[PDB]
Amino acid sequence: TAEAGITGTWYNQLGSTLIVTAGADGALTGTYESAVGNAEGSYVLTGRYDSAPATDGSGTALGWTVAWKNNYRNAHSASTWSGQYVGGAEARINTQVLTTSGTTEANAWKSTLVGHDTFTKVK
Repeated sequence: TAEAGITGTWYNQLGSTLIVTAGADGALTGTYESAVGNAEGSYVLTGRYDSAPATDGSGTALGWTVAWKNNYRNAHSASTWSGQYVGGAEARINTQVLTTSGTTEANAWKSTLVGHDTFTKVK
């Protein structure tokens, strides 16, 4: 199931660690530790996934958010990852990521980064 496949620890191409629990009805909850940027220690993660995905070979749509504030740091920023889980022996979460920083209205045009993150079950 996607519930069983998503739940656990994932690692990205930059050295970051996702620890997530997928709930039976579509909740994603957990923590994120980024290896880059204005971040240190773990941050709360919340999101949603399709808890009844297609059975035709398609991936399982999901997304989550992290606000970059914890006890050690506040980067006045939040990232959202949007993507799909692909199961099996070489399981992946393939994502596109938006990172928005709080800005003045004048600087809003440079508020949001776009990137892409690929997560695997092994480091």
